[PDB]
Amino acid sequence: EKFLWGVATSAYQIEGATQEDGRGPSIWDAFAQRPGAIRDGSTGEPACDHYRRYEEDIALMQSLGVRAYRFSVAWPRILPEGRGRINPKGLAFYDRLVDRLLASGITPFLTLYHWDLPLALEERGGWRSRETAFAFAEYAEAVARALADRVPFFATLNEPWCSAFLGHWTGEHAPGLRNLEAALRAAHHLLLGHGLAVEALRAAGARRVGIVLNFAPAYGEDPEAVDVADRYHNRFFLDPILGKGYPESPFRDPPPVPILSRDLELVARPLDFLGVNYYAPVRVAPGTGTLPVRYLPPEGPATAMGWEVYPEGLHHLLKRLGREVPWPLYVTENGAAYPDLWTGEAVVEDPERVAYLEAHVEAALRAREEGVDLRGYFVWSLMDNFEWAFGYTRRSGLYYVDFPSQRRIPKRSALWYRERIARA
Ligand SMILES: [Cl-]
Repeated sequence: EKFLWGVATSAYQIEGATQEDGRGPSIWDAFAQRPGAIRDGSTGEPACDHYRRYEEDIALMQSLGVRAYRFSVAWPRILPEGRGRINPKGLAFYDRLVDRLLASGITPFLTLYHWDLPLALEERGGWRSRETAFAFAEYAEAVARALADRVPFFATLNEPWCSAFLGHWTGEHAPGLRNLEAALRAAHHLLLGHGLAVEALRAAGARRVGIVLNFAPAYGEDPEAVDVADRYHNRFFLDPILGKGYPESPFRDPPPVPILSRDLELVARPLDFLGVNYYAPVRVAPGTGTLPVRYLPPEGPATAMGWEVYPEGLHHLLKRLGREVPWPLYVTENGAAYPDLWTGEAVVEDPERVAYLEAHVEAALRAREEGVDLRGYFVWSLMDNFEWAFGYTRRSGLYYVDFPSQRRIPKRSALWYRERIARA
């Protein structure tokens, strides 16, 4: 089988067209309207204008020799109120995107939920409400019904840890809640929606179904604080998915999780793959409160995000997961933000991104050459885009995007990756 060399994006981060063609607003449209939620005061509009420029963007993928494209479908384009009414212009756009990928030799790799919950559902309680899980499954169904003839890979959710905890506890992500019980309700309904979606997907013909999780491996001098960090970030969604139930709580005095009877059996549905998102480890020490850990400074070289560059961390992570996960792994995101500047040249010099990607590729391939069933590697991202709370200030792309003209300019890392893929 062909190992999948890919690149990854998400709908709200690149599309624009936020109020075109019947698109309903999402929780990110509203969150971005709040003063100080986005550091540069920016919004999803108009991201990279990908909704009009997707031909051009696929041609960029072709010119790197990439063989797979990981993207998300915007739920609010498909069902503008989240449930019930279906907007055919929505499915028409993704239908045409899929045809073009196939005509260009590219394997579609589809994410159903990448954070853009329809605002209509959030105003009925969003992921805190059990009904949102059933709305998710109905959405998943309508997508596979239209797309599964040509899209081999569907992932239900992208990083539900961010959606639960950054979305409902630290309030850093949309909606923007700060309540641990709202977060645990959200974690449980994201998982319940995952399981219900799996059944809808298969019933509608999806061939490979999985999920994409974020791993931030924890290191430090005290094993106990390491284990608390690992339970909170690395096992809280994986263990349920694996059918081991939730891990022992990392929280002091947690509130109840609205686990209903049979929910855990629904959540632990057989999958065809696990998507691994990795960027950095975290160094921890013993800390005090609700979550009794303290997060320490990066040891040595760090990206613009202040995230430690530690390629060995990906290798170790893949070995550990290789023993524990009974499905093949895909690294569905890996990449780095550095402050790229462009002043007219035909290429944007990003030697730190080149260094970052080369070392991480060598790590992942090493895990595979030691017998991890690793079947693909995707760079976040194809191009510079809207980076959530960071707006346009953190550039992660293989292509530089000059946002005023939408011109795409290749960086050194694009040329590095093209040659990388070729040397297969
Ligand atoms: Cl996650």
